[PDB]
This record gives sequence, structure tokens and C-alpha cells, in this order.
Amino acid sequence: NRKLAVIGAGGHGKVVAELAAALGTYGEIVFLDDRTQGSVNGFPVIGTTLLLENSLSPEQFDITVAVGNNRIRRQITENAAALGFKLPVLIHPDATVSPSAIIGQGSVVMAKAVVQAGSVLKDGVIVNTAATVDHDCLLDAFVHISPGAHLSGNTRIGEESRIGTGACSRQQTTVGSGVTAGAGAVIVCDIPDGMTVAGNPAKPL
Amino acid sequence: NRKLAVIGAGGHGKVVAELAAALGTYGEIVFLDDRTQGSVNGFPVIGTTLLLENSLSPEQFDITVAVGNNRIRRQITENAAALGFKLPVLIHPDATVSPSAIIGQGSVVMAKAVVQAGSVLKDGVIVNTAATVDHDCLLDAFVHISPGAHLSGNTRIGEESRIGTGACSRQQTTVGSGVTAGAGAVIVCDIPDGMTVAGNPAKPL
Amino acid sequence: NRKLAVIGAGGHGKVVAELAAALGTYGEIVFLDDRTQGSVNGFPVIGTTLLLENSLSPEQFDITVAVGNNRIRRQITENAAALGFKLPVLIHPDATVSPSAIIGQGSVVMAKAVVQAGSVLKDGVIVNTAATVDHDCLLDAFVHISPGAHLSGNTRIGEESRIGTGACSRQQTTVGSGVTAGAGAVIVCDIPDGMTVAGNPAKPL
Repeated sequence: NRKLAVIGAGGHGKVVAELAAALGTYGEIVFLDDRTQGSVNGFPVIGTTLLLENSLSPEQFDITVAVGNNRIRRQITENAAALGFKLPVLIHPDATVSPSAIIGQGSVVMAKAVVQAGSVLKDGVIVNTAATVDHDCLLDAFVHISPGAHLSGNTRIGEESRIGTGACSRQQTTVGSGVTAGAGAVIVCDIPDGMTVAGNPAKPL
Repeated sequence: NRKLAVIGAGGHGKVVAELAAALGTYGEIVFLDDRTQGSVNGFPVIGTTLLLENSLSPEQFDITVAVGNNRIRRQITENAAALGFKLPVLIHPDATVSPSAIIGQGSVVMAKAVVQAGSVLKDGVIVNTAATVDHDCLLDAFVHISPGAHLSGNTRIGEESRIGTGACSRQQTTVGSGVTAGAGAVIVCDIPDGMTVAGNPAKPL
Repeated sequence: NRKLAVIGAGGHGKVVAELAAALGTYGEIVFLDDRTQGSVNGFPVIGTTLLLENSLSPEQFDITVAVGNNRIRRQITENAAALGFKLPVLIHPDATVSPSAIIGQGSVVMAKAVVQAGSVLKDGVIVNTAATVDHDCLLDAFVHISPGAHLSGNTRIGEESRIGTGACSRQQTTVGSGVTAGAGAVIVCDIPDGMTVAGNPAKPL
């Protein structure tokens, strides 16, 4: 489509809108947001999220959901998909993505991020600024790999998990679903579903 | 100006001189240094720092202060500014800097570094090799973000603070002025002025 | 040479083969491997490692040894060199390598990696995804700097040492030979030969 609607005009949204602008492929980039009006960082906020169900045509707008919170991103993305909107994979020109990587709709790969050979990312993943996902990783739906986090080869990350800024994993580690790993967490073993961990090595909080 | 004088021909200076050379915009790049003579890494050392006040014309030379120590960088930069020299912001071709970032004179952004949307860097900041400054950060004057350090969104770093190699911050953290955070420090709360911290999480030393 | 044989078709091998493909300089890229047959990631496995001594001509094939294990990489690389094969330094287009860096045969520098001014890398080094080696470092033979690890200026790393994913060093630190530093290790002092360390700060295990 000629236009992109970025849902969420917070800080993450600003970065995503600049990423899209850098691609040079959209005729117009706009925000939907429920808390701010006017324009943000030079992009217009054309309305609230009610426009998605009520106004925007999937024949005119692509959608990206720029919400950091994984549960909310999931809810909005699934609603957009259900309404028939395209959810482009947005990859910054300064990211490096392997030609053998597979990346699901609605995912965003930020400046300086790397996704290596054989990795599989499901829907709505964020690989944030300078984060790396090495070969043969599996990142399930709505996972957030925060800025500067580094996953070793063969790391699996379960659905909706958040891996904090500057965190890392040892090779062949498995993180379950709904896991929170704090900034700087050093994941050296498998982490069960629903756990919050932090530290070096990462331990339950 | 056609020429650049890099003050400081140590290791940091070598990297800064190569950064400038990569820009392909200067007719000549030279060093001022007080400890070495001849040439360093193929760039001539044309004299000591006494040339700044006594010899160099601001109509012919731009200045960059390639001194890692934040206090000394401050002293020399302020002296250069007072003598009317231009202090270009030097951004490596392989850095990514947001078009909405604001960066003060004399700052240096190294290869693979990223500065994201809405960030404000004051004078004489170093964002070193592969360091990232995410959206809406504020880095005050003569801050050094060391190689591979990653600041989350909305991180504030006070004047002259040094954030060590591989360190990181959680979102919305505030580091005061004159703070030293050691290599690998994981900054998970606000850090008062003048403190030295290290560890995961970062604690006072 | 017109052709490249990548020895090792595991995950590391897949990344190395894609790196070579990105260079656009080889007429053909193939694998030797002892555990897999057919093709891997779209590159043919033309035989086992017995082809090196018995079949491949050094007048037709360049060799790279895509084995993560430093001792095995050393053994195979030294054998290839002894049989007269060229062992190109392979640098990903998205890596940044200083024009004043020196890098020994058989070394590999991955996407987003940086090697800064005055650094010296001996034979068979791996600088993995987004790892950085700052100015004036010395990395001895068959060292592996894992993804996202960051070495400060003037870091020396002894022969065959493995520096884990997301690890970092303080400036002017010396790591001995045969050292293992775990993922996330924060190297703040010198590490004697043969030691295994981990933690923040890195301590013996």
C-alpha cells in the first residue's frame, strides 16, 4: 500500500516511523494514538485507534503496531490482521537480515540489529536497536529483544517474552513463554514459562 | 574548513582521525599532541597543544578533541570554542544517527554507534564503538558512552559522566553528573551525582 | 581462486557461507562436512574433510574453516595451510574494519563486527556477530570473540581463548591463552592462562 499507519506514537513509535521513512517506499506515514494529538516528530497523528476498525481501508493503509508492551502489541496486531490489514515486516536499512531468516508479519528489526541464518521469527517480534539474533534461533510471537541484547546460536524464546536491554543468552538455551529477563540478564540455562529473571547468571526474582 | 586538527594522538585519537578520513571531506587531517612527535597512524603530528592558542587559525582548521578523559576534554574543548574554532560533530559513516537527534559541537559518534529519535547530546559527547543511545535520551556535556554500552529509552546521563564498556541502562533511569559506571554495569535505578557504581545490578563501589 | 570450500556446515558454517556469498567474489561456494550430506542452506556439501588432503586443488579452491571450537579450527587450518591452500580473511560487507588493522589468514569478521585502529589479529580469529575489538588490541591465534562481546582499547587475548557472548573487557586488560570467559563475563583484571572465568566481575569457576 501507498500509506503506513503506525499505531502508537510514543518513543518506540517515533523510531518505527523513522525506520519506515528511511525505507523510502511509503507515500505517507501517519500515527494512530490515543493520548497525543497534532503531530509527533513531524508525522501527523490522524486519529485514535478507533480509526482501525471504523475508518482506515486495508486497500490504502499498511499497519504496524509500535507498542512495546508485548500483550498489547499482540491484541492490536491480531485485531488488525482480523480486519484484513497488511502488516509489513519493517527492516531498517542499517539492520542486517540473513536471506535464510524467516520473519512473521508485523515484526520490526531496528537499526544495527542482526538476524542470522536459519532463524525463525514469528508474528510481531521486535528486534530492537543493535540487538542480535544468531543462527538458528526461534523467537515466538510478540517477543521483544531489547536494544543491545545478544542471543547466541540455537536460542529459543517463547511467546510474548521480553529480553531486556543488554541481556544475552548462551547457545542452545530455551526461554519459555511470558518470561521477563531484566536488562543485562545473562541467560545460562533454560527458563520456565512465566518467570522473571535477572542477574549474571540470570536467576529468579 | 579544509583542515582538521585532532587534539590527542593516543588510541582514541587514532580512531577519530580514521573517522574523519572516512568522511572524505577534509583536505588534510593532522594531530596536536604533547607526548608524541613525527606521525601517528599515517597522520602528521604538527605540534603540541600550544599551537591551538598560538598558531592555528580558526579560518583554516576545524578542531576535534580526541581525549577520553571527560574533564580534560571539557577543558580543551572550552578553550578551543573560546578561541573561535569550529568544533564539528564527527559521525562515522557506519554510525546511524536519527534525523531528529540533536548533537552538540565537538561530539564524536563512532562506527556502529546508534543515536535514536528525540535524543539530545550536549557538547563534547563521545558515543563510542557500537554504543547505542535509544529514543529520547539526554546526554549532558562531555559524557562518554563507552564501546558497546546500551542506553534504553529515556535515559538521562549527567555532565562528564563515564558509562563503561558494555554497560547498560533500564528505561527511564537518571544518572547524575560526574558519575563513573564500570564496564558491564547494569544501571537499574537512578544514580546520584559523583558516585562510582559497578555490577549487575550496578551498586556503589 | 574462483571457488571457496567452507569446512564445517553447522550453524557457524551457514553464517560464514552467507558472508562469502555476500562478498560476490566467488564463482561457487561449497561445504566440506563429516556429518551432513546433500546441501545445507542452499550450498552443496561436496564431500567430507578427506577431500582436503586428497582431492581439492589449492589452484582452484580457497579454504575457510567454519568450526567454532578453537582447537579443532586450529588443527584444520594448520593442515590446510600446510597443504598450500589460501585461507582468505573473510570480512562481512556490514562489518567495519580499520584500514590500520592487521588480520591473519583464515580469520572471519561477521556482520556488524568492528575492528578498530592498530588492532592485530593473528591467524584463524573469529570476531562474531556485532562483536567489537577496539583500538590497539592484540588477539592471538584462533581466538573467538563471541557475538556482542566488546573489548576495550589495548586488550590482549591469548591463543585459542574463547570470549563469551556479550562479554566485555576493561581497557588494558590481558587475557592469557586457553582461557574461557563465559557469556556476559566482565573482565576487569588480567586472566592467567588456562582459566575459566564468568560473572560481573569475571571470577574463576
